[PDB]
Amino acid sequence: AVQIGFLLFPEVQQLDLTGPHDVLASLPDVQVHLIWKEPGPVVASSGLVLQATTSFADCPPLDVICIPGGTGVGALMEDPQALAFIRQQAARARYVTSVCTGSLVLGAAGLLQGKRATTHWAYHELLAPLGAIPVHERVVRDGNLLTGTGITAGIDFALTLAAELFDAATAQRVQLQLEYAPAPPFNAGSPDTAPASVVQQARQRAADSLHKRREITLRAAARLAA
Amino acid sequence: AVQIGFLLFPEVQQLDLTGPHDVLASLPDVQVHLIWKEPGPVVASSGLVLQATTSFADCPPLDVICIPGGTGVGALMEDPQALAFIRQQAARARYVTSVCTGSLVLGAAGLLQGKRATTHWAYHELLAPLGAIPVHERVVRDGNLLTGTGITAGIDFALTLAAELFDAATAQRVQLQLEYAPAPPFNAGSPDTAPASVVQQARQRAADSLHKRREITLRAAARLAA
Repeated sequence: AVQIGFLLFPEVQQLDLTGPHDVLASLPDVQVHLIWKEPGPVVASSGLVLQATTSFADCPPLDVICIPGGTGVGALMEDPQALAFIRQQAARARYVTSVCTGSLVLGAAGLLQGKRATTHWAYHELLAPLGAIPVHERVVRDGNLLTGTGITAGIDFALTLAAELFDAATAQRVQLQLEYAPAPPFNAGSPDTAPASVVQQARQRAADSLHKRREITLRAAARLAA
Repeated sequence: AVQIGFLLFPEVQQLDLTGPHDVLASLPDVQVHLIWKEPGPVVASSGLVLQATTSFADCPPLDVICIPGGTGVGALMEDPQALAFIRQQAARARYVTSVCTGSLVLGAAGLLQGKRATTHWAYHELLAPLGAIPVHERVVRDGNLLTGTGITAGIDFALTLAAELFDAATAQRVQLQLEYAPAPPFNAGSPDTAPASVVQQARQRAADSLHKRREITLRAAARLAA
């Protein structure tokens, strides 16, 4: 059975995780794990309560690891237990993936050094200090690393993973079973397509968070420099 | 505060719910409820454990009600307590919505009689016996009823609801904050675009479920005829 693991942490953006989870859980011969320091409740940034299924120590060797994003990324970037677990699993995983600001956690773990990667548009300037080559594309692959942008990036890249782990017909069947054919009613999902006034509002709303994450990123980079 | 409620039931397809939940929970002055017979754990069809936040009796009057789909829809179609709750809330709600096979629950509750509606492609033949005018479109509106197809239909229609409850700039801001710009790597999300061989596989995999739901639908229609 293919072993797929998601890191589940306080203040996660739950859709970053629950989207790819439902897609990948639809495949045959897959086991999906929700990983934290111990099994039990973990609260997402919206207040939704999820349940971790396994601890770091008990998690099996993973074929796929996925790091979601969210408000809670700042704490994770300085959590030595979580970063060590990610490094251990990434060493043998076939795929190391992230959604949105989850790539900043991969960066803090040292896994983006010299690698092409993306992250959420408002935090993209934090990739270079973590050693990455920043790329402004929705899905960026570099070897076995796959970083994606957008709250539903993991739905789309989960179909890619399905095709590579199984075959294209299997990925197509899952897409059809889920009737997955999105059609957003607005075209404001990128700073390059949204109205300038909307970009301004979104930027100011993110400013305090970006400021705090600049400080965290510099401490995380100092640890990588040692 | 706008009151938004999702029905959370055993064997729900969790993404049908968790997608619109994360979008709508991002709006100001909204309270989101996960409703079942009592607060506590509810297991989705994938094994993911969610937590209902309120009972039927304690739920406030809702401005928006959303019925997700999933395997568990068959039991709900013959659950008189759940159907009565849905009817009560739909009477005063500004919007009555569903995702995927959730529209079959609205049908069992009598809320599709004479109304245009859609549902999951493999179960679409069950709409007419529940009194609906079946429509093969991804989002179908009829008055204050909005039925959508696809595991992520609620993400897209949540942006529509945001624009109507607030304004277009608010919907655009949420889309940008979430960097929501999907781009599926395959084009098999409809029986009209998927390869015929994939459609066949998906149809045979759904056949036992469709057979059981034909039986349930006929009993539900008999109750509406009384």
